[PDB]
Amino acid sequence: QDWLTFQKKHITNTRDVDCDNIMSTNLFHCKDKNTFIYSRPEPVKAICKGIIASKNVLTTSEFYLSDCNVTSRPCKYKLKKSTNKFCVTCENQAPVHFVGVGSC
Repeated sequence: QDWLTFQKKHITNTRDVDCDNIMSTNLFHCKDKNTFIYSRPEPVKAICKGIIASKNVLTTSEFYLSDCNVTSRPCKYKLKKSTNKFCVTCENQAPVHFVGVGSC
C-alpha cells in the first residue's frame, strides 16, 4: 500500500528467511505464500524511478528471491530460493505492492 509497508512485507536483509517465524506474525498471519527480495532498499526502490501513476512494472534485472511456501502443516513453510525478475506496482516512484515473480 506504500513503500514502508512494501519494505516490511517484501524486502529481506537475509536470504535465508526464517519463514516459520516471520510468516506467523500479524503482517503475514500464516498465509500460504510470500515472496521476499534479498536486497537493501534503494536498488529495489529504483525499479520505480520516474513512474508516477500506479503502474505494474517488471524488473529489468533479476534479483535474489526467497519464497516462503506453506507445507502440509499450517503455518510451517519450505523456503525456496531463486533468481528471477519480479513485478511490482510502482506508484510515485516507489514499489507499493508485490505482484508476482517472473511476469506482470
